[PDB]
Amino acid sequence: IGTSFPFDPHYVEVLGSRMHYVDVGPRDGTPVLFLHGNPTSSYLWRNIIPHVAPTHRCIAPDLIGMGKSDKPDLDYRFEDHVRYLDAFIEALGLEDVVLVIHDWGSALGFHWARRNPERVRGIAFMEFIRPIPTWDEWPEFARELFKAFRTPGVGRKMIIEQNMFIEQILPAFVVRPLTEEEMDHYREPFLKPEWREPLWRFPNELPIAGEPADVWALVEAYMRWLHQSPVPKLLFWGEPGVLIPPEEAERCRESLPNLKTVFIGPGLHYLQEDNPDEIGSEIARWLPALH
Ligand SMILES: [Cl-]
Ligand SMILES: [Mg+2]
Ligand SMILES: [Mg+2]
Ligand SMILES: [Mg+2]
Ligand SMILES: [Mg+2]
Repeated sequence: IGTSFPFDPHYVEVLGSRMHYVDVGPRDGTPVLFLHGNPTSSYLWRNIIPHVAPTHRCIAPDLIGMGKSDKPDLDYRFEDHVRYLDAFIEALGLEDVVLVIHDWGSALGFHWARRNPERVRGIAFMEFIRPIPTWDEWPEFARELFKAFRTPGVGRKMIIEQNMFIEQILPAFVVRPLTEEEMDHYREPFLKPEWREPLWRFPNELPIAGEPADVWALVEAYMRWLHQSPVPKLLFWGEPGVLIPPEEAERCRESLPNLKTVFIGPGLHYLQEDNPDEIGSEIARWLPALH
């Protein structure tokens, strides 16, 4: 599993801020847009993109305040990310896309797809966000930490002062041990505590027990859309998984239209770090049939 990030930096101005992105692959055809979540960046896709680039353009932005993108003075709520990703996609002139999405990247991607359904040719996803009605249904592994992240005062000390989303959640949610080199790539955007606002706001935006109400309603809306959409869907899942354990992959197989699923072996949440080759090779095999 490679640790380098051998991608030439690209930048585009978006609502006054520079956003960094990977851009590789042929200059025509439908582009494949890769959307990371918390607390990662385009680095999470580094070993997946090379499987897809031979046949399709690959675009992987760093969300605002993350990766090599700029750090505007935002709250970094989901609605801020929606604005910056919408403007990123328009600034690149993208028309139709295939989405490859994870974590908060999946909330962004599914919300964009519901609003722009004519422009989405397929969605590959993994360990994605859906509304969780009670804490008892939130995944048990690290559950008390997520409760504390959403507790006033306590959560900021954990995430902002102690950097626990990077130093604890991220390695705990990969089955294989992340190396120090990989950890240093993930640490780089957050070396100062004043850069860590997005990492704290994200878990405070998760749709749990109806709160926050605005994210809850938007996630319920894209899940209704997903259950009715004919779009081709590709779900990657691992075991024991975090948000999508085997029994949840089964419920997806039994409910979602036009779905193919791929088991990746051992995995928790950041499945890309456990088996990037199965993820990238199966995306590559599935793309031709999107016509
Ligand atoms: Cl989060
Ligand atoms: Mg500037
Ligand atoms: Mg270029
Ligand atoms: Mg910078
Ligand atoms: Mg293995």
